[PDB]
Amino acid sequence: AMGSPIFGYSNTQQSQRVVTADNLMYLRSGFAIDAIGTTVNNLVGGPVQGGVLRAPIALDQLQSVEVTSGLYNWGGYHIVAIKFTMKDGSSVLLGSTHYASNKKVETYTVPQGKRIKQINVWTGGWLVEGFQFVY
Repeated sequence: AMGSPIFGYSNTQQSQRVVTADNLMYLRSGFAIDAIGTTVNNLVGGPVQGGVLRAPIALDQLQSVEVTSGLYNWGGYHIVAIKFTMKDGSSVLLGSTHYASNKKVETYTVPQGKRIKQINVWTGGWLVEGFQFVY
């Protein structure tokens, strides 16, 4: 009712970012998810120097998410891919499903009438291990 569940894992360090009036979610990704934020300057995760910045997600138009996490081929357990499906049916896939094993796929629909106001991000300083929407 008050937020999404925690996708992925929650054993690393949680930071919190406020969604702006643009209602945008920014990510750095490559073979996995490196960082998550709400501006190009406040991303939480690995260092800018670690993946590369992608186009942001319009949270006001986000319908559902499909989050792939598992044993990363280069070590540990992290979120390796997120697929964002928008209200109009189009989707975008950031990260990759192909460089991890023992994989879990989490699906969740953004409830009707909710605005995503904060994003919680769990990161160990290298990759993203979990994230959560707050309404």
